[PDB]
Amino acid sequence: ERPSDLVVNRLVLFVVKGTATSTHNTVKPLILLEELGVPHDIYVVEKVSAPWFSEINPHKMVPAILDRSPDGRDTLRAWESTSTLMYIADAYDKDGTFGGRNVQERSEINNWLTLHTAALGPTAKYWLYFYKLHPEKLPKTIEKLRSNITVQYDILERRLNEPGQQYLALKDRPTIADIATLPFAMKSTAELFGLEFEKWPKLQEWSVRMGEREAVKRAWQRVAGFGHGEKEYGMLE
Amino acid sequence: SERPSDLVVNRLVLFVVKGTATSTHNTVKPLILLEELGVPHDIYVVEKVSAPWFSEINPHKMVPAILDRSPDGRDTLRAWESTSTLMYIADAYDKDGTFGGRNVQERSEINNWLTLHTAALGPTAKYWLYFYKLHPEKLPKTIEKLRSNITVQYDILERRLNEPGQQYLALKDRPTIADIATLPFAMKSTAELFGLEFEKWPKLQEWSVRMGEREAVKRAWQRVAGFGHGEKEYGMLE
Repeated sequence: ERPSDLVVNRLVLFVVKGTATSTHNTVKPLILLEELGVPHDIYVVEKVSAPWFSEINPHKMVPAILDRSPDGRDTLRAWESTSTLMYIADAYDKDGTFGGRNVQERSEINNWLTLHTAALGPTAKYWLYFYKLHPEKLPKTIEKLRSNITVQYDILERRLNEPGQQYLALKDRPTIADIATLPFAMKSTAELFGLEFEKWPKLQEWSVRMGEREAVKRAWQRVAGFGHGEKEYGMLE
Repeated sequence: SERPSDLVVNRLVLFVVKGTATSTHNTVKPLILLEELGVPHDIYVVEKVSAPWFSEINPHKMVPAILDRSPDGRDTLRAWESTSTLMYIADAYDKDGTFGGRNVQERSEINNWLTLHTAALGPTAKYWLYFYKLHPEKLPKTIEKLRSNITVQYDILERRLNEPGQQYLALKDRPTIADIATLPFAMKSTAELFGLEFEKWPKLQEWSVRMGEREAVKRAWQRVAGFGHGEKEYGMLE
């Protein structure tokens, strides 16, 4: 049984209370919602271990989405941060502004998106797990994962040194590939990993360019604030 | 970084390496989809993924990778990361959405189960194999934690395949790119490599056998084993 306040009248984005450590994945769908002006609700989950929540996301993490299907016959769900980006682009990005408008654009968007999904994302997750969460400190494992993060920064730096390559996938504009990558490739995150972000100058310039976008600024403000307003948990007003 | 003499793109080219038990579990994924759809393609056996010419195709320096003609045939495009190669082949060659999804509802579930593989079991299995075989020092505590994380992913797949009428991971009715992406890391032979008893996940095991019985899947496993062991060892196969 769902909490009485969980109703799906529009896209519902599931988050947790905003902290330094709780927002690097939930901000991704929120950036795209803000870029496209998608109507949406925010649901602050007190416990991702709650049985009702595992019915939405069997991986028991945020972000997750519930939404009405286009014809209204079904409740759709999206989970895994990359999947939430794919879902929002499919349902709401009519012109392929962030998803890609042709096979050529989508080929590069999916390359750079999937590189984040399979390489930097899981490597960063494992680094954080062994650094902070694992009951025993395994420094040789932590060092290897940190090394692998620098290799991923090297790949992104190479790409952003290519002539006219202002964004990761497309030369001309940011895509879901850039949105997926940004939270794991910005100065604050590099510093958490014990790295000097200045050692990847084109990647740092790209992170600042992304950070100056009004939708990205709004997304970071909102994700920090969730659960700290008039309502702590549940459907926000 | 000059391309080898024998690298031409007249149709889809799939980049692979010499076939072994542990070199084919990602390259087999696009090959299954190419076999399912009957997409004309060439096979290119890469001797060294560290070669500069190859990093101009895939900056991550791994197989699988694809070069193909653009839809209008005036340009060449690339796909790399096994999940990206599946998304590309579905975009360019699955116009009916038989494997990619026919509508927003179907694609929502396909992308959930495909991304779960891309983010969780895929990278966890890659790190398991890295620390087990490739890392110069054995780190058994790390290897054990990664093995434990594989069982947690098997538990999620098992839960899904116990849902009423849920014969495949994404859709009830037919296999999709989510099923193709998952299969090589969720079959008895791979479970045994990980030191797991695959019988502990009965609906997952039954699903792996149902996928394995498909003619396209049999053809893909058959071919991927043989690449680099024929009359031509490296380069464009005939």
